Amino acid sequence: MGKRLISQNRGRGTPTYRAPSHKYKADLRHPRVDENSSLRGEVVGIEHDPARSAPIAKVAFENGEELFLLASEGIAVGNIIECGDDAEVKPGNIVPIGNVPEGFFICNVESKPNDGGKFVRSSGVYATVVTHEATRTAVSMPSGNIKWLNPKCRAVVGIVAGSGRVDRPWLKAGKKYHKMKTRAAKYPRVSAVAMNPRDHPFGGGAWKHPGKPTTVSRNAPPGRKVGLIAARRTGMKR
RNA sequence: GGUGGCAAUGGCUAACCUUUUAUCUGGGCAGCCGAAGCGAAAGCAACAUGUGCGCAGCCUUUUGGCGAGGCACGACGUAUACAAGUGCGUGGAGUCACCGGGGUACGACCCGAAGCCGGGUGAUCUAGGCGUGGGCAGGUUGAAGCGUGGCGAAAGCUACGUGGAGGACCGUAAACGGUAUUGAUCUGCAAAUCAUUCGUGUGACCUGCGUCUCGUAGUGAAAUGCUAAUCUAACCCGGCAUCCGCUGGUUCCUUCCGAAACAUGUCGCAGCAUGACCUGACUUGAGAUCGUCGGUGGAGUAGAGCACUGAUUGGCGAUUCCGGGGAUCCCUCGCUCGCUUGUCAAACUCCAAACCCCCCGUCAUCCUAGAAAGUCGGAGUCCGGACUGCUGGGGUAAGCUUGUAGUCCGUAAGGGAGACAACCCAGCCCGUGGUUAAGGUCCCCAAGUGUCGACUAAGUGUUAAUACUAAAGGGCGU
RNA sequence: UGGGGCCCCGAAAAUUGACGGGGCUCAAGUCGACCACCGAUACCACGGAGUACCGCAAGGUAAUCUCGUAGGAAGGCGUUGUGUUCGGGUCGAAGCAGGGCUGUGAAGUCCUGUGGACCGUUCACAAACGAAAAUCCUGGUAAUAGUAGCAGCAAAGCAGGGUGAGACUCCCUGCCGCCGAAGGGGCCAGGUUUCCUCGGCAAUGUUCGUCAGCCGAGGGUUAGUCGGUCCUAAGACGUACCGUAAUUCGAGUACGCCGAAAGGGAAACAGGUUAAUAUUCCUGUACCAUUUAGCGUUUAGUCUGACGUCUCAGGGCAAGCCGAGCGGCGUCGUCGCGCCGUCUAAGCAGCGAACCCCGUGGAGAGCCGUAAUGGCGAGAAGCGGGCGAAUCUGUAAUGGCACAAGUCGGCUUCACCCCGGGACCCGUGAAAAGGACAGCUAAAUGUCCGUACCGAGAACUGACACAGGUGCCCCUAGCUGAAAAGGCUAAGGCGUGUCGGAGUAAUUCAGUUAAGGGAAUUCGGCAAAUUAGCUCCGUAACUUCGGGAUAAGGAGUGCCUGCUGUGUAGACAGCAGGUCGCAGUGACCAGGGGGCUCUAACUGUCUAAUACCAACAUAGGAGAUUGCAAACCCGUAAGGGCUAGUACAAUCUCUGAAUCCUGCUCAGUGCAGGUACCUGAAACCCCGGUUCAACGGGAAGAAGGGCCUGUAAACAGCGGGGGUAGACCCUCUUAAGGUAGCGUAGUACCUUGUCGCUUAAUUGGCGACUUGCAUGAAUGGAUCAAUGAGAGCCCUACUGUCCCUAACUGGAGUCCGGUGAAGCUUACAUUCUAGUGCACAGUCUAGAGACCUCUAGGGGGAAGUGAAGACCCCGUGGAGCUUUACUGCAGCCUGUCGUUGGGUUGUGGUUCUGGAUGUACAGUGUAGGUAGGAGGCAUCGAAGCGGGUGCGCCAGCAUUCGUGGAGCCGUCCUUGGGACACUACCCUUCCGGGACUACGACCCUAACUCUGAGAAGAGGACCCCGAUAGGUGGGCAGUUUGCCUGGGGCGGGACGCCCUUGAAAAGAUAUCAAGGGCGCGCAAUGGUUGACUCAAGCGGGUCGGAAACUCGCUGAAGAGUGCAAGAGCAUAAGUCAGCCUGACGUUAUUCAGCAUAGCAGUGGAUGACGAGACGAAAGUCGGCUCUAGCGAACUUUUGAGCCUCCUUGGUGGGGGCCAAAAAUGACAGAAAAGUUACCCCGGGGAUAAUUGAGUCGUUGCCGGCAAGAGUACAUAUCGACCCG
Ligand SMILES: [Mg+2]
Ligand SMILES: [Mg+2]
Ligand SMILES: [Mg+2]
Ligand SMILES: [Mg+2]
Ligand SMILES: [Mg+2]
Ligand SMILES: [Mg+2]
Ligand SMILES: [Mg+2]
Ligand SMILES: [Mg+2]
Ligand SMILES: [Mg+2]
Ligand SMILES: [Mg+2]
Ligand SMILES: [Mg+2]
Ligand SMILES: [Mg+2]
Ligand SMILES: [Mg+2]
Ligand SMILES: [Mg+2]
Ligand SMILES: [Mg+2]
Ligand SMILES: [Mg+2]
Ligand SMILES: [Mg+2]
Ligand SMILES: [Mg+2]
Ligand SMILES: [Mg+2]
Ligand SMILES: [Mg+2]
Ligand SMILES: [Mg+2]
Ligand SMILES: [Mg+2]
Ligand SMILES: [Mg+2]
Ligand SMILES: [Mg+2]
Ligand SMILES: [Mg+2]
Ligand SMILES: [Mg+2]
Repeated sequence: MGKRLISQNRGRGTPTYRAPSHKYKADLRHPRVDENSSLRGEVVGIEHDPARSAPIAKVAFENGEELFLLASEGIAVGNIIECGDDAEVKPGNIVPIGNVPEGFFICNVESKPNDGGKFVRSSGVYATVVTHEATRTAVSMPSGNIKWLNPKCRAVVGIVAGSGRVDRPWLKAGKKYHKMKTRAAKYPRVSAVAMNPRDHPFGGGAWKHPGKPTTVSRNAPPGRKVGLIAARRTGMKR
């Protein structure tokens, strides 16, 4: 048995591949609201979240419990939020996507109703509402695809803050090193062709070349799906 | 196999009971072998002596007769399914022990690896992640930003001051590392240290304590590195007394006999099986041939020769061709056919030995104190080598390689060769006397400064064979 | 002139030397003869032992008996014990040491010395039964040897006086020394009594020892305030729930509980006391909690605990320094200086700098500030008040001091405390207990554990009193100086980094200096030297504009006298004059510099113990998957990682900064999509079969495959030649045929390629050309500033690297005292030369030398020692790794069955009605299936017609809605495809097809799934799950990968069969020996009878040409006989004709394969039984004249007939006997690919590199004959061919 790969080591969950959970501030989710309820609340502070490298907002609600929230751009300390079914459309509120007009930008969209939000969450991303049929609504995801969501889904209006995070090049191994200390990723990563034939399917030889084609089928067993997994095309555009 | 009990009306009991302490006495007929074989099976089912040769033994006129066991026939059972031939079987000897040998399975005469698998131990070292603390003498450069001021018509250009950035610079024997001396030491201070010279030294930094990740698994800025002096799969115990055709060892005396290093088969070539060769016992009972001479037969090697098959040298006469030279093919004329000259043959032979082989007769040797033949037990051996012949085959040759006949070393003393595995004499129980073999006789060294007739003038030579000893050519040297 | 004997020339090898040596000349040589003697265990004689065979024994015979390894056989000796017979011993058993006798021997017995209690023997039987060897095991003990070591990084001791049996080593004083930012002080972990006193010195201490961390006896650790205890971090553990065949096993969830002697934290200081304990005991002065009692009260929600890296201002203070007075000590040749001291805790009371808050204030064509950033009508400056620090002042103030002084000022201040500002982050830099806000007074309580000493060049760890490591973890005075560097000294600790004396060789470790030359040394400037601080001047090519840069290259520097400037000060900067030395950073410390190339962008990482690099990483570039109940992965499952995440994300790959760029190919392999068509398992369905099944076919058809399309920043590829100033038309184009670039390269074999610069001279360095064995574009191309313990070459300075060595210094060595090992060893040994020998001898053979012992010295030899070779081969030995090797297993994709329900309809029969619907040659009738080949119905209901009523031929049986008011049977059969009549329609059919079923699609919710505490929401009979069938599948596992071989490999097959030679005149006989062939063909190319003679020549005939057919002659074979070679054949074994199929079924021996002499199957020669062909008959025929053309067991199939399946009989289906076919060519018969330089083990000189030995083809050097050239002349000179 030539040694397992890095992906299977991540599978086991050894301490080298586990996220340092105790650093993260808090989990981000929408307020839990019963049927036919509408709770409000005004921002108390704007705070930095080390799990995403973007700001988050602290909001104190009328019942008493405060929650961190995914901060859309423009959110300022003092503004009140009106999450609920009867909310109007403004930058900051949380409203169903069924009664959001076409052309408006949204973020922190849910998959099924009352999930808290799963799509459109990294820095500066956003999605759009395209069409409103009776049973579904099509939103263009930041990847570039059309998704058909339930009309009774919740999403904050605006775009996620922190836009432009990747216009600043690293230009050092040290800065990227410092980012990786608060993530589960491993840094730095050895290249496969420089290993031994025990360690990887590509290792070995008197000179460093893959030897076999890099594209691998989708049916390859675990421990072999390394390279271009089931690629449809390769190369740049000529 | 040696020795015993019982014996076709066969031999022996097993577990167990009687045990009265393991003994022992008497029971125990279940069962096993023998008594009928043949055939896949269904099935079928034989001589309780018909003939001859004849050993031992007995009788006898010492020649013959009877003649158990032995051998050779004849007859019969069954299978081959049609027949005919043949196979196996048939005229009653087995069974149970004790003392031995051998085969097979088990640790299997004793020791000798790397490995494979099961369950457990380890992150005090080291590798990486996380928690919480500590550390980095002293200097250098001078980014952005800010103030004042010059050149300008706007845009703009520019000097000085302040400021203190950077995986920046220099540098401690603080700390971490480990270039070169290929220095010191190399049974050391040390199972990796020391001296000088060196690299980083505000960061992808060094580090204390705590905590987590581990064996087909972990960790790795990736060398197959590290995981407790162990890592191309750790360590402890168990399977395990693993296994090997491969290496080492295997303990007292004498006596009789005494090999093979070869053929065939083999995933066979460092192994094994069967045969040849050695040894022990038994059965049978009269011939055998290691040798000589004569004869009936087999030769196709040496030598020799051209009569066949292939080559081969000139002269002569013609092929009026099949042919090359320069319009009557003007005419030259090689290949070819005959007579004569000069050479050949391992796959040529009109011829043809000496050795050698089968058989008959004779002599000679062995033999009833057991020829030839047969049956059973135990093996070793299948790495060989050398000398004299075969102009042996191959090769330039070889103390080369591969054959063959004889004899040797292996396993062979003693005598002689300077020493000499296998060259000459000799095949050897112990002691004494005697004469010889090989070889020698100036001294070393036992016995000849021996005899007869010549040669050599070079210290040539003073060297049976021999893996140890020089050639062609020349000499008015003798 | 020829033929002979001996000798001479031809004739050269390496340590000195081989007739065996001395020597030998009418011989001590050679040739031909001869005589005498010596000389074995041979041969003769005598005596003796054993053996073989015979004999009843006595004994007899042996010229025809006496060697021996592997090995076979026979008889005996010994050790311990059992059964049995007979004994010995305190008047001395066993055992041990040495002797006498017996036996061929194993061995027995006796004697003497020792010893002090047990030991034998006859006949038999047993075994934990006999040792010289195993790099054997355990114990004891040699030589080496009184030897190495007791030096290298810290060279330390001397005098006087004691103690004591004994003094270099133990104690006191004086001098002389070592560390002094560690060798001093404080303490973690660790140790565990090492701590103190007394008494000892056998061992321990690298020597001695009266000493001791050693040995013996005794003694020593005191806490409300110092720690633990308490809180929580990473992260563990327990109980429950669930999983697992099961647990002591497994993730998650709930509830608990632990985890820091360096994180948070309620509270104590000074002095004294002991031999060893002290914020712990004692004196004094304090402080903090919990409970009880009394006297009152919340604000109860906030603050604090509570937080990163860098940088800076302000304040304070321990340490430090200076001046004056006072008290001691030192020096005193002269002077009057130098050092020590001049002290004082917590607690309590008081004060408060910055920031911040409040009341006034009214500032702009601008004012107020900071080291700096800055502030301002959203209210500056200024003026008031409030909250608010370290530290400071008083008291505590009487304790300690030689009760000796004990008084004052000043400067500075880190590395410590307080307070505030700024910058940076694709880094954001802990939590909880506790505390504050309502407490005051009084008494009582404050349990438990640790406390000695070390904390390291002697108390820990590495086996040690170990030059390593843990701990340099935290602290440290004066001068020089930037400094905690280096040097010199305090306090403190030591003369123990535990051997001394003596002073004299070589050699050795580490240093100092060196004339003249200056890399000439060497693979290579390795090693060593040069330079070196600070100030000023000056500074190149190139460049990513940041740099290069301390570039390069120059000048100054001491001491004394007097000053100036900045500053609150500490201090810093500058000047003028004088002056000394060879030298002024005077010692310590402290860069040599420059130029041209290759390579990697840079800082970083790496084989702990031979590799610090060009390798790895990196920022930058590109590609791929995935919309989250996702992609990727772990688990048997329960459940999880990524993930407190969401496409500016995670995961998976290639390339490797910047700059200029990145061409052509989709044939191969891989990947993705399409699946028109072909192939494609099981279940269900249909047919046949089976009294039921097994079983055989058909239909249908999932995934996958074929086929098609796309894809190269997917793995990869980018070719020949010959025409043409090496072009370009053609090619060879099995997809295309190298674009920019670079080019003798880190790639170029030829090769030291050609030319230029660099040297007197260059297999070099650089530049240019370049036909590139075998360059080339993210298998990245080219170039590149800065960086480099990277790799080459050149210049300058410098030097003992060198010419060529010399003197000196310290440590060893040499000599003396003490202590005190280890490793090679069969034995002997004073050697040298040659030979011989397993061909590399101190021991053998022949010579030559050598009196013995000891010391020093370097290493010639002992194929010196260390070690079961790492190189090569072998083993039906291993391991890891790779793949389109052989066989499998996980993972994934898909069909079917279960979980699994209710409807919408399209499917098909299943199943059910209205008519026998049934009807062509029609019909009066509709074949009321078929059919008793026909006899009952009918105004008591039967007809012709309608759109037409079952239906069909708009006919007509039924009586239906009628319509006329007869269709009757048919023996008028519409004389029939079927000819027809009611109680029969049992059945072409009709087919609401309702009905259970299986398919394709759609809908619903109640199962089920996800989310939520739950209401509920979202999906939904799908998915997950259990089982089964097919695919893909080096992800993983178990194995195989042969042998021969002038080593293995490569080549080949001498790996099965047949012929000739080798092969030596019977038979046998090897090599990778020579010549070769076969793995077939034929219904005639076979059998038999009959008739004939073939090849080649000569003579004749018409173009029938020297190429045809025919006639005559010669013709033993010169032809033919299927195929190699050899053999055979003439009234034939050849050619042709006639008739035929013996190219037959069954069966026994013998021969060779495989001499002699075992071994399949299988073939070839004789026969036997049964049938034939040809021929008058004899006879011939078991294929093709003879010798090649082929394969076991097991398994399947086929042929004839039988035997058989478990209590009996039958059916279907199996099993068996005999023969034929299907193949194992590695051919006496495995289902079978590579690599290892990361390798491991067991053996081999049974087998290779090269040291040796043998040979000499080749190589080096000569000779013989002389052909010829040399103007004539072979030989002044050169020398052919051939020969040695
Ligand atoms: Mg692999
Ligand atoms: Mg028959
Ligand atoms: Mg400046
Ligand atoms: Mg440095
Ligand atoms: Mg074991
Ligand atoms: Mg001859
Ligand atoms: Mg053998
Ligand atoms: Mg001989
Ligand atoms: Mg012999
Ligand atoms: Mg001899
Ligand atoms: Mg023997
Ligand atoms: Mg012994
Ligand atoms: Mg000092
Ligand atoms: Mg001592
Ligand atoms: Mg605790
Ligand atoms: Mg000394
Ligand atoms: Mg680098
Ligand atoms: Mg790389
Ligand atoms: Mg390309
Ligand atoms: Mg050079
Ligand atoms: Mg073998
Ligand atoms: Mg494998
Ligand atoms: Mg196995
Ligand atoms: Mg071989
Ligand atoms: Mg490697
Ligand atoms: Mg080995």
